Amino acid sequence: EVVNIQTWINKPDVKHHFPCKEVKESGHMFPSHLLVTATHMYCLREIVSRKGLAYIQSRQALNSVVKITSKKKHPELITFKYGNSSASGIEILAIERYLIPNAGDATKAIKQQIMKVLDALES
Repeated sequence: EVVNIQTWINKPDVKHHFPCKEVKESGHMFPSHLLVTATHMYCLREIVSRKGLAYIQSRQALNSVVKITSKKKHPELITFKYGNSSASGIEILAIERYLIPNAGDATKAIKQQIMKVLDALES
């Protein structure tokens, strides 16, 4: 269950890597790494007492992202909402918040990857 951060960053399936902190309602902010594949976003949380290692804190399907939000006052603090979508709307089942340096680049990349899940044009 413990993983090597560098090994995971270097995996061929990983399209994007964003160092960040995961923000909790408790003022806790955990050094972390977002890894985005063609189908999922992973959050690796650093183990401060074990150099180079992390736990897989979260794994979410990109097709299950239902909202990505931020405030103008704090552009780097991104909220991801995950859950179910249908004709009637969205059902939120999980919420994760991250403080991402250069969050603009991250959110652009993640949105691009989400669109590629939907898109099987010019097959």
